[PDB]
Amino acid sequence: KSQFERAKIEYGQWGIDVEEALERLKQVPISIHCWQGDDVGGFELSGDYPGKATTPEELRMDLEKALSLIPGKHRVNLHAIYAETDGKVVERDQLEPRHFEKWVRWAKRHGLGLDFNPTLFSHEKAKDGLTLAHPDQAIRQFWIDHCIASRKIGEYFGKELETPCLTNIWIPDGYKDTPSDRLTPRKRLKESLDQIFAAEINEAYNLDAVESKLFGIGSESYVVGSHEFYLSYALKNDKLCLLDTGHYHPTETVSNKISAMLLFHDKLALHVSRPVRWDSDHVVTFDDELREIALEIVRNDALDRVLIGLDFFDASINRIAAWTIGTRNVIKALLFAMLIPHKQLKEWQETGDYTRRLAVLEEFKTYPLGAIWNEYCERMNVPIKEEWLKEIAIYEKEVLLQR
Amino acid sequence: KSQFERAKIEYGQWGIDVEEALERLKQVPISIHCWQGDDVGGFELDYPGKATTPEELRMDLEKALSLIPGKHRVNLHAIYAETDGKVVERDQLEPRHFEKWVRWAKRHGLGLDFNPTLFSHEKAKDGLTLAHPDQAIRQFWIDHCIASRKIGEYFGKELETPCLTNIWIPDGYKDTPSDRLTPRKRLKESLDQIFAAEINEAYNLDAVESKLFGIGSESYVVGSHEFYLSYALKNDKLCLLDTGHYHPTETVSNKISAMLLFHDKLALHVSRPVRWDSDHVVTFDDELREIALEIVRNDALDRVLIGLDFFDASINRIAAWTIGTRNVIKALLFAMLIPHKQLKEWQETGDYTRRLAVLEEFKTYPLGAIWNEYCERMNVPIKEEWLKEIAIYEKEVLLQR
Ligand SMILES: [Mn+2]
Ligand SMILES: [Mn+2]
Ligand SMILES: [Mn+2]
Ligand SMILES: [Mn+2]
Repeated sequence: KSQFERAKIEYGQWGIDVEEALERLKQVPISIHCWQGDDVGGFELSGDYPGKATTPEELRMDLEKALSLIPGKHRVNLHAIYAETDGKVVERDQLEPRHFEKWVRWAKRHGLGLDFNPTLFSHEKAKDGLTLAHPDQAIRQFWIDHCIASRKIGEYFGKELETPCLTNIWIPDGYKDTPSDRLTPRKRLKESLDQIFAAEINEAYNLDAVESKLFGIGSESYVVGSHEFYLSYALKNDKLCLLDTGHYHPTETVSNKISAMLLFHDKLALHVSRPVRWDSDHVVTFDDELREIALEIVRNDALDRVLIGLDFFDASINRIAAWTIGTRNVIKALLFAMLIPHKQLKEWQETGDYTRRLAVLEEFKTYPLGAIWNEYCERMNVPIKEEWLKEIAIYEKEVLLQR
Repeated sequence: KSQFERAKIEYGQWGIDVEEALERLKQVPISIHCWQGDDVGGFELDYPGKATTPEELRMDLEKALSLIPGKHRVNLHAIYAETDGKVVERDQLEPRHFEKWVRWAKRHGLGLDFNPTLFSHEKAKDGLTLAHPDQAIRQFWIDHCIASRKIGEYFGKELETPCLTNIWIPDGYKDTPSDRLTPRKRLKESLDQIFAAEINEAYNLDAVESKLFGIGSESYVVGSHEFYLSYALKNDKLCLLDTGHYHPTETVSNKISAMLLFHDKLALHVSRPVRWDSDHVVTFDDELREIALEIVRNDALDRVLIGLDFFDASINRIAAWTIGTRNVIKALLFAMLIPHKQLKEWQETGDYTRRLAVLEEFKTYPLGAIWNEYCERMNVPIKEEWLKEIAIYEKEVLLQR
């Protein structure tokens, strides 16, 4: 109120225009993933926290509860196993725009954008833990086909919703133990991708992303689609790199990659999740790396160029909370990065005044961000501070515990 | 030796042709670095008997080469110019300053690889170089790098084997930076300039080398992995992968096959990192073997330009080159003697059991016997006998300095 007004001049002494940051913050959309809501079940025909969603309509209502507690206007990220086959078995190579018709009517209803993923796991045709890179041509051909279907589905979304859909390819391909050939399976991956992307699609409707991973449970020794593979591949073929913050080496940092991608790519894509010693997929927290990512997005004038998304899955807590704690933190960090004096911070590093650059970065860690954040929440009709938690408790009592 | 002959039979049982491997191995050159010899001192205007002159450095190089089987290459740094009387600025370096290097190389059947020197200099005092905010600095280093590209050219013309000019810069910041992008933009502008004039690839090839961090550069490094990997991809240059230069538990091994899909050629420095880019003499370890396997089994023996990059001053410096280069040849050898065909086929077919047993069993196959034969056909001392040469040499020459 005036708690907010005194906070406002503290930033104004630096020439930081907070009113302006709040307009700019209003418009950045976070793509939130639907898989959190039903523990990555999907709707495919053929001891955790209670109350997950188990039907398409339960999942939608849940997405709305979370959105109603998160400020701004955002997007929903779908997986192909979220198809509504209408009680028919439809093979993955056969999924079609009319299978996601309900999702699109619902997105249009709420002003959501929509993003997409082919699903290449939990399937008969993926038991050997190889896929687009399986030695068999009929397996490889099945998954190529499905990725081509998803490309069409994504175009569908962009067509219908008037906003580019990002279709991202992730594969689980690898070997648990030491490989005796690293070159051939990657070669097949290249061929499998050359095919998947054979046909142009208007960039206004769809964009293609590839996401690497360093290792999985069951692919601990070697993953086919690696950081260097997808980097070279994306650059050569004008695709987007999707970076997941849980997908790298120990100590390995995504914030250090962003400025280097920005030099050779018009756009890139982000999945923010929290790794605790593996791609554990913990809920995102307002931590140093999260802020350091935000810093890079803002300093580098990259808000139209970094497509921000969430990737996490905690079933040990309330799932609607996961979504809300996740997104609020990533918004907080953008806000924080928006409230940094980059102009003087940058001149100090140009001039080598490392003393002030250290001093002031340090001192902004206690600048009154809560006060700005709180007001932003109030203007955007969501609960300030820990209040959103009352709303999850009602919803858990009335709705979620009844399932 | 019959001993060899029994070994030969054990490998042949799998279909592996030892004699063919030996003839293959003899063919591969390893780029040996000069800076081991004088502690990266250079000639520009701790264990005793490091070299203090070009002739000493050469004698030492010769002695080392005579304890290593094969016919190899030498890697020079710009600070190793022979400038006769004068002081020459690094932006004024010309081929005439490496004439004596080339005359010696040709005589000895060696190739010469090359590196501009972007460190220990007034103009690199701030720890930025090509990405310095100041034009005059960047400009000066651009010229040095351009001057170096011509010297690589001169080398390759003179030695009828292409020269690898590698660029490595120290640029980064000690503590958390407030702009990670524009220094990288400046490096980009800079290399564009450096590579602007075209040189024939029969004489010279350009490479670029990233690093994660260095002392005084812990927090951020302008020339990062992603940066150079993108750059060499846009402008048809080489990536140089230094095994000492990546995150904890990150292997260069896993990168080789990803990269071969997209570049004709690729360069490596091998050196042992012990918890940082510490540049320890190369050992015959897990990582080395996994690297060797990757080159041999991917057919990249002509596509991967192998070099050394360590600096250990706590032991005999001749010994350093020889242990080091001998393990990288040892490891290539071991990789040629592995039954890839049936191993590839077991993985293709599901039999991961046989894949594991057999990689494992080959860890006891009789490598030594073959290696020993190889050293004798190549007229270098076998096993440890090479210490004696070293010890005679330490006395007669090393210690009268
Ligand atoms: Mn992901
Ligand atoms: Mn993940
Ligand atoms: Mn190196
Ligand atoms: Mn190193």
